[PDB]
Amino acid sequence: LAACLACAL
Amino acid sequence: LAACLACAL
Amino acid sequence: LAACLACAL
Amino acid sequence: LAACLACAL
Repeated sequence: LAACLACAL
Repeated sequence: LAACLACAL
Repeated sequence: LAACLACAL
Repeated sequence: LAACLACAL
């Protein structure tokens, strides 16, 4: 989940 | 954007 | 290890 | 890059 937030932004 | 980040975490 | 490879690329 | 992935695995 943390990585995907990161990815998004 | 900024606020979205703050929120998520 | 597997995840390290994934990430790098 | 494609070859080094291949190598790795």
